[PDB]
Amino acid sequence: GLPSINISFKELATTVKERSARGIIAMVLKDAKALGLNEIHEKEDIPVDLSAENKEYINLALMGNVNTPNKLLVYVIEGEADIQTALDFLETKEFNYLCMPKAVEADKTAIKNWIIKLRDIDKVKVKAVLGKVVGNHEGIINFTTEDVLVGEKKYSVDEFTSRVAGLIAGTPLSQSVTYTKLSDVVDIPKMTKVDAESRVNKGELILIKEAGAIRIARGVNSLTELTAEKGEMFQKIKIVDTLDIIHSDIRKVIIDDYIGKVTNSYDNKCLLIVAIKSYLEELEKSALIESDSTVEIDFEAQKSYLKSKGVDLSYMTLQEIKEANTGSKVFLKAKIKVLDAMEDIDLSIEI
Amino acid sequence: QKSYLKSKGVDLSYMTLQEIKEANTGSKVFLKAKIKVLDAMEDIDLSIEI
Amino acid sequence: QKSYLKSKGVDLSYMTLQEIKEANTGSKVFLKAKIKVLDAMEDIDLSIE
Amino acid sequence: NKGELILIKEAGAIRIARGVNSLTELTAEKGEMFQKIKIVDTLDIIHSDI
Amino acid sequence: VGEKKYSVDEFTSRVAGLIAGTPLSQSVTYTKLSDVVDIPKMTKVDAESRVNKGELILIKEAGAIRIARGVNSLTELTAEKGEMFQKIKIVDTLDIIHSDI
Repeated sequence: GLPSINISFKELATTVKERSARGIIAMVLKDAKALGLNEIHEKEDIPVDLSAENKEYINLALMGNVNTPNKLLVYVIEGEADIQTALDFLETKEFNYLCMPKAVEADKTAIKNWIIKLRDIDKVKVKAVLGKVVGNHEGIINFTTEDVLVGEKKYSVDEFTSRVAGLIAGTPLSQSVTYTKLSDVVDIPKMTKVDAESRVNKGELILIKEAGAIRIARGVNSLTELTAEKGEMFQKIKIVDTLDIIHSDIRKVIIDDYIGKVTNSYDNKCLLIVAIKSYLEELEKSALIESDSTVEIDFEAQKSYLKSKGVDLSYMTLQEIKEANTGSKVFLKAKIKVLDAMEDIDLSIEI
Repeated sequence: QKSYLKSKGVDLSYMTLQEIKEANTGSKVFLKAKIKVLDAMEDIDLSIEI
Repeated sequence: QKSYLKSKGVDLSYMTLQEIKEANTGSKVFLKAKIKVLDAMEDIDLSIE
Repeated sequence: NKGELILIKEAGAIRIARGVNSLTELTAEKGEMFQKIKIVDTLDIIHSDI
Repeated sequence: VGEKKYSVDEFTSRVAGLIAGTPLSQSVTYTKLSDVVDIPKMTKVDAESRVNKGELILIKEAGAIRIARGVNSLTELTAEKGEMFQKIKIVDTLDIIHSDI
């Protein structure tokens, strides 16, 4: 081998571990022209296949309260079998928000059932917005406001649900959608504030005329019934959003790193603990959640595993129990602190 | 070792445990195989809390 | 240097990282450098108050 | 914006518009600073000198 | 060399004299040959192959005819021989030390 000196000449571009994509929009609507998804990523691009109502839907989704939504995906197919192809394409590619302008209540129910099925089995934390659904889940979003007049124009309920979904996709996690003004909307039907609070208690999201402006009453989820241990924070789409983001990021990093390639070890247990601690530190630095507390081994789960193995729990150190081999299984325990948004302010003046 | 002492016919009694262990083994060799086998991480359980 | 050691098979443990630099490189040199070429503007755009 | 070099009539004279490279497609490692011939020139000079 | 055909042994003698004039500090690799005017054209892949063979050949480098390698004629090196033994420069100081001792 002759000695050939060589010098490297390449760029050093800062590398940041990119997390799960958020803010992407899954838009689907039936059309008879150029069947197939449109993947409209460039801003304000309307293919000639899409109709005038489709154009309006794209425009509504494109604008956001704070920022334009990061990615927009629009699907086109004939009106037949909309639910089947929508399910297939959503399983094909992940998303954050979804709305069907022409879904019948049966189609909406099927959408809700599929979404909750994924969120409960596939652990795919995704959200959808629907016009009139009394579903008892939080992933779905219900917006029961009709006769909406936006820009001196009557809009269908699904049109404004799409507009609000695009706005929320444009809403950063720092802000909350409560009390958000709507300049484009010109008028809403008159209704009593008592009924507005009643609908808020129902969890339905409605517009409100506040401070001489049409605004969003609440960011409450469509989840009408909350169990005792559910808590009030679970009623907020903002609070559950960061939980879903954290779940997706943890699942992604686990699939990337901790499956197959690596091996069980109490040392490897500690390394995984350190990695999760660093991730929680990143979340705290994001300031979206306070996250004071830390992670640890699930001691009770390890005890259950040892009992299932038939090993007598007596006559070894508790530290030995913690560091005892878990086989392929892994058990851990953590706890987090979630930060919230400002919605109620009370002060007392003293004379 | 006891099996091979039985094969050689040497008594269990009156001979020390070490003496029985250190007795002649002839051409035969006897070993006890016990180890710890390590497993790869395939599934992880954790419970974050509010 | 670490890659050259692994090619040689000498273990990286139980010596100081400085010894790696002091170690023979087999008639080879391994270096690193930082650069930044000045990039400047053709036409401008500023702000006023 | 096509990566071409052209002449225009500007500032009461005929001058070029940009000093970018003929390379239309600059990769991630090349980028904007590699779009310019002025920078690749000095990189080549330093490489040759070293 | 100098606009003149030379026998292989003539240039081996020239190179031997050059090496005798080469101090131990320097290495004969990549040494320019001003007197040589032209060498037959040949592929760099073949040059590296001959380097692997250990054969020493001229090379046209940086617009100049230069020595490709100072590798020894020893084609086959055992496992414990090592790469340094392939170099005439490295074995030269060992031979000098042996002779002095």
